[PDB]
Amino acid sequence: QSTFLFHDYETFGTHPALDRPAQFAAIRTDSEFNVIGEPEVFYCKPADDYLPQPGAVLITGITPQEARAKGENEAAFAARIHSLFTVPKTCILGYNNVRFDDEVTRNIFYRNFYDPYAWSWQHDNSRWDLLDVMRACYALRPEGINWPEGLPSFRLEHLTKANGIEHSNAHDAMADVYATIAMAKLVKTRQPRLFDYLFTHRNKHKLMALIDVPQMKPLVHVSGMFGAWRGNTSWVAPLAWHPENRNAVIMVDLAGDISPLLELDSDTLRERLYTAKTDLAVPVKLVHINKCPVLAQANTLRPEDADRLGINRQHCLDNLKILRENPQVREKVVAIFAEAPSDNVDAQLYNGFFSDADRAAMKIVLETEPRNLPALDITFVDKRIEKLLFNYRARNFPGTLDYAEQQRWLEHRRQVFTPEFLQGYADELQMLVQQYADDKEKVALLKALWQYADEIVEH
Ligand SMILES: [Mg+2]
Repeated sequence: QSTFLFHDYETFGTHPALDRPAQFAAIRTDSEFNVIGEPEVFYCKPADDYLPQPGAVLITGITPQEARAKGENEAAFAARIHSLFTVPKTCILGYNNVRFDDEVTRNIFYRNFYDPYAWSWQHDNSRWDLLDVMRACYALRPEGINWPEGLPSFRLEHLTKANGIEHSNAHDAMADVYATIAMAKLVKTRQPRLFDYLFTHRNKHKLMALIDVPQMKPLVHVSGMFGAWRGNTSWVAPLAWHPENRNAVIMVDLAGDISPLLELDSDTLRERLYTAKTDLAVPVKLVHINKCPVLAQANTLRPEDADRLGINRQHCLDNLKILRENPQVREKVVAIFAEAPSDNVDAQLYNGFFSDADRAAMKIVLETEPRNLPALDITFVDKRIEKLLFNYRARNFPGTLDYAEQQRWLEHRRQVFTPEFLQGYADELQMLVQQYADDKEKVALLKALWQYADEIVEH
């Protein structure tokens, strides 16, 4: 039986790799979004070589102390998430999960020896993200839904309130999951046909049928990169598959001005594209077919819709004709992408993939009891594993370190908690206490954050 697994993370910071998760919540439903089973909610204990971003703690109201008292170590934390995510025929989804939550999942799995990718495709599993579904709905078929404005806001809280959906205790994983389910139900109800279209075209194979590179056939694309002033929508034309990533296609925004593509050379274009802020400026962008982007046949954007959004159909077709009569453009664009770090092992998930041999060895690591990890006599090819293993043991199984390893771990913490870092931390807390002296609830959270810094980082 196929099902949907709505989930959400509340973290101690903004970086998917460098910050740590605080709380996780997941809810399994059926094809109609009716809850099956019970809600899953648990916390993650923070390791002793990390301090939370104060701003994040003020948002969630979750202190390191609460998380430490209620949660499990990250290895156990990951174990549970991996179980929920590996149930067959599951569509793992959330709200803005493709751009944030999934990166957290990949890093948690990475740090704790689980495959960072398999969960999203094996056993007929797949993934989706309601954020872009809301944007496509607003841009193409607005009717039946109230949209917070002075431009369209797609923050979950705003959408729920604007549509009479009870969303109290926001920024609590559990509550956000319930609100996402509510939003999904709302859209499926008020815009059934668009909903199903987006759903059935989320997978790589159905997306592929829409992309016609040789002909440069136009498509409707919804991306936050286009900007709320255009409804995050435009007409794009695929120019070529990426030279080094066959899961990426180079698209040209037909609504922009293409002269830059005609006048400048590939070196210049590359400089401007590789350093610019991602906001549509060279009218070119990449679409990763494995990240469920919103793509639809051109006619989905009716003349009425174009006018409402401000998209000049004719202008787009004019550029389309030009691109077709100027083969040299396909050359320059592909040439641009024909050319593509940290010393912290936590930030090297994307340094490369692990060979089948290392995956096998890492699998044995997962079955080995912590006490025996040191005694384990396994070969590792990838240089990252050795470092990952040491952090894994020191962070989740401290009592397992020998005397010398404890000294090394102590040295490690000293190198993280440098004088400038502690001063910056105190400066921020000082600034926040001055700003929220009144709010008895916020001051309590700030007091806790300073106490926590005292015990984990002082002396
Ligand atoms: Mg989220």
